[PDB]
Amino acid sequence: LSIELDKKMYKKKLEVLQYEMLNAQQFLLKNKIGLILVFEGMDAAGKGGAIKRLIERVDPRGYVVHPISAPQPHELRYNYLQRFWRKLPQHGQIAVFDRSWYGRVLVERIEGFATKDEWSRAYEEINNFEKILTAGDYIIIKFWLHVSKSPQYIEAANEMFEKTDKKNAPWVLVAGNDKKYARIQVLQETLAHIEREALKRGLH
Ligand SMILES: Nc1ncnc2c1ncn2[C@@H]1O[C@H](COP(=O)(O)OP(=O)(O)O)[C@@H](O)[C@H]1O
Repeated sequence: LSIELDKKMYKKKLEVLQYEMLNAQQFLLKNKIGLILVFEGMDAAGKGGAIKRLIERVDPRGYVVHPISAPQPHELRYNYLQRFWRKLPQHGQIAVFDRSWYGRVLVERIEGFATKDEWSRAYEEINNFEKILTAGDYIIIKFWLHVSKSPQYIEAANEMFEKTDKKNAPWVLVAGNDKKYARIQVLQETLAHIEREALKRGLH
């Protein structure tokens, strides 16, 4: 159930998965392929928990995790994507975004920070940004975490999912009620995408 718990075997599985993640990093580094991981969800959904578990055994030299907050005034002097462009990883490196550019079609939309034209146009803008990256030597995965203006958020999220879920930049939905499930799920999904990419290129 969502009201389920798993244990002890969890701990063993986590370690294995975490080590598999280390191996992934080694691959990414060697083949100079960047990884951008996006975590979006409502507060208390377990984003940060998942992030911690994902990179526990990864070398800190290899990754940077970015907490994303509302744009400050100096950020508003440029286009909305610029902040993210500055925080992009170099090839071989991992960038994790706690919240992200998807803010445009989520919070900004709900709280009226973005005009309707602005947020309506954004899905395609975002898709085009991600494609510029994915066409080259970046991998992107996006994670949404749900725990049982909340209705308005679900509506916004769905449209996000419809318009911006793409093969090269998938949206993965994770049930967060059991934190352990979620942490395992995030690791499993991250690893699989990387393996499929390794297959797409002739690697490992
Ligand atoms: N572009 C953005 N505009 C405003 N807030 C943003 C933006 N990107 C991220 N945020 C974060 O979202 C917070 C607003 O609450 P939010 O998480 O969107 O809703 P909820 O609490 O209902 O899940 C801000 O305090 C900030 O941490």
